[PDB]
Amino acid sequence: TVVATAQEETKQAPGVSIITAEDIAKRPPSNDLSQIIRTMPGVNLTGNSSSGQRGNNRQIDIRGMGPENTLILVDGKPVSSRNSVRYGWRGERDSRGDTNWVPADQVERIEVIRGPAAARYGNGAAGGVVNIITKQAGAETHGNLSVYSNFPQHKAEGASERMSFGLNGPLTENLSYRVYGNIAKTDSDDWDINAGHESNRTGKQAGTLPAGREGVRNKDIDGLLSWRLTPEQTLEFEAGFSRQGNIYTGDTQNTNSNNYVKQMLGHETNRMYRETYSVTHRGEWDFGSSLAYLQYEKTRNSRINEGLAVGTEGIFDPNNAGFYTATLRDLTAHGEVNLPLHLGYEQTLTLGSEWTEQKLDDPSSNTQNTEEGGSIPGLAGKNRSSSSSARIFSLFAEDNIELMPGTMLTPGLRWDHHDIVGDNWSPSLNLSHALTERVTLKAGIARAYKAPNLYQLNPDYLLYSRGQGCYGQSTSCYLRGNDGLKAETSVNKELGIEYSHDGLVAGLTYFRNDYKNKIESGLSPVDHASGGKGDYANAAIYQWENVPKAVVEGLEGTLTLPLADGLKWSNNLTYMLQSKNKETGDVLSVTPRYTLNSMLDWQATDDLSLQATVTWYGKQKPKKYDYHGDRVTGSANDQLSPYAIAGLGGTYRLSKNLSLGAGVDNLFDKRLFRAGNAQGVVGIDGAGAATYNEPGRTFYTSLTASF
Repeated sequence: TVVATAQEETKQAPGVSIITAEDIAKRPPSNDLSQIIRTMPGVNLTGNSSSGQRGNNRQIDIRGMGPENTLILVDGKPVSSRNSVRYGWRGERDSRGDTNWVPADQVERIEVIRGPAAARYGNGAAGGVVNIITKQAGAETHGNLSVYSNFPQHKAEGASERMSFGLNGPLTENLSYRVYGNIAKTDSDDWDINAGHESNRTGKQAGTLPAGREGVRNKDIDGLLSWRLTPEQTLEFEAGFSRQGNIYTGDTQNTNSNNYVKQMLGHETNRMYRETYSVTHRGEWDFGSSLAYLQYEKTRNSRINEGLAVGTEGIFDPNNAGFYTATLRDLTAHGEVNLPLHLGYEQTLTLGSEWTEQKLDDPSSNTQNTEEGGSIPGLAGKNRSSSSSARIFSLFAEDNIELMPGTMLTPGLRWDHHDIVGDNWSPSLNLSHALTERVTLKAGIARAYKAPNLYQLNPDYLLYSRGQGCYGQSTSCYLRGNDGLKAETSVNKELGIEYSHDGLVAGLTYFRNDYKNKIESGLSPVDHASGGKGDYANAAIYQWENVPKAVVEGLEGTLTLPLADGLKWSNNLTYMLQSKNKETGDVLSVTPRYTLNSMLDWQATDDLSLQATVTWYGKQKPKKYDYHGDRVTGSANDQLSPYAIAGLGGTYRLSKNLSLGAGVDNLFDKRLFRAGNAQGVVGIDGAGAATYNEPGRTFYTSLTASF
């Protein structure tokens, strides 16, 4: 018996779930993998912002920490592409997230690491980590061709189709390849899907609509070559090219319109190019193991020009038609060695480092002039730089120690130096303790780290308001980036007990995060500008600021029953006890109060597999207060009732080479419609928690040819 690395040991911690390729095949998503990831315990499909802005662009949220705090990996390497899309006043981004980069049918598995076992992954892992692992080459040449198509009951809702392929195996003696390609379309919902369901709209804004889901068109291709240089050294080269164009269906920040909007309904209004290049060295040695990689990610965000303020705010700019391009260049270097240490206790020490650079060039975001609200000393009113960057060097040590058989202790320390923010120390401890052969106690506590994002950190990043979004006042203000921000830290702990024997599993876990210095728009003026025009002159100057304390707290439960040899009933239950910003007393992240996922899995024959699913969501309650900090009144208090979603499907194995699947999601056709943002603006009432579309009954087919 030799001990696994701390990285691998802590994948059995209470806060880890694994989604397999088999799981994905039985219950396939339309396109974005968030659809299947979201059904793990402690995981929500949530908007980026509590405002409800861009509220249909829902993403993976871990334990109510918000999708910003979900670090997404592909084959262990970070995806930062959504950082090319401007972060607004309310933490809103016009971005679908980073779970759409890999086609579902070329995924081997997905590792969902929540809470204390995630902290080790460093910057961005305060909520957790989602690591998408691709299917890799073997010793024979293998390959596949996978098609999926779905069929909404209601034609106003967007259909999806998808075709992908894999091919891999040995070219020469030392040389092997793996390639995948993928073509996909999730159509947008129709412009008027939410008509009849919208928030009350008056005057100039009469006839406006909050938008349904934005469509997407994917083109993805990857190529990996794996070169066995010696018996102890493998070198991998990998390139990836992914293109995502939208299909625009009327989405604007505040759900207002103009004719430039109406004109672009059904068109491409944003397109994302992601280019990835990585070189990876793996060593298998007499003493242990080695892994080192370099990844360069180039993200290009091309979209139609919008305004930052004054009623060109968050909508296509009719005076400045055309597109701009923001470019993100993200370079990540990593090295580590793994050391089985024999004497004393048989443990495994991991020693490593990491370096990252992020360069952002965004010509649209830093362009707010100071004509109206007055000039701000130290900030040029015009021609401010597009460019921003930050760097983080990291050291770490982790040790996985068998204290005595059945008991493992996993301490780890990560140190990080951010070139602007300064140093961070992230202590880590996870452990597992067998109480009997059937029952285990597992605990964890660690301090995760999230660096400020480049919009929050940039003193050239300026937003302006005539008064509507100003906290504690109704007169005009500025919101300014702040390069002396502290980084966010979160002390995340979990305690879990689990019974496990002959496929019966019963478990319960408690979690709590003490979330420190969450970066958010300031509450009090730190200055006032000078000059400007009329009543707007001498605007208050707010900054991006660190919120002292926030908390989330809840329970994750699991119950898996073997009803018969070919029949399994799997259940998870998550219950949210707290999610609060302790400064404003407001909500941190809007999640269902609970989520109960149930699956009935029947191996009906050798070649036939049938599945039933039910998911019960609890109540959703919106923000209590507006941008001013004042108590919200009217339909901005609206809450979503609890509801369920049921599904059925199967897979038929024609042979070892061909499988087909069919089924239906949302069997009882429960639909919800986006009515607006949380709170209103002039002419447009709020909609509270009614900020997204739940799709109705949707039939599906799939076919996988493989060898």
